[PDB]
Amino acid sequence: QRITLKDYAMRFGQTKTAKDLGVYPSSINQAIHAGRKIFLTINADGSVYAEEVKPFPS
Amino acid sequence: QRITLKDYAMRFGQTKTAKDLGVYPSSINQAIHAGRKIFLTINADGSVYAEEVKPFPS
Repeated sequence: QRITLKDYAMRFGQTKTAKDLGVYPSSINQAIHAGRKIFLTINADGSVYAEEVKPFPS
Repeated sequence: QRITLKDYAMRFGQTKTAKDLGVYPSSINQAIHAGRKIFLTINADGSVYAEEVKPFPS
């Protein structure tokens, strides 16, 4: 099902995570450290859909 | 049995790996990137024994 950003990066590595999410490695690293609740869905076509769940208001 | 340095760091994290090996995180990171063949034995008392296998001469 959905995979946490942290678990994904551990499994697939920082480079692949960054490229799959369209961001720089620093963005991945910072979001993991921040403890943001980010969940990744691996799509059949190899694309990866990342979303964040956070309290409102920010 | 023995665990690779890379797998250990993935499992236990960079901080714990560094402190268990008595080095700075940068030393762990550099050795993983270098692809050095480093193997860790988890001892019963919680100490961790790391050794490197490398061609001779260096």
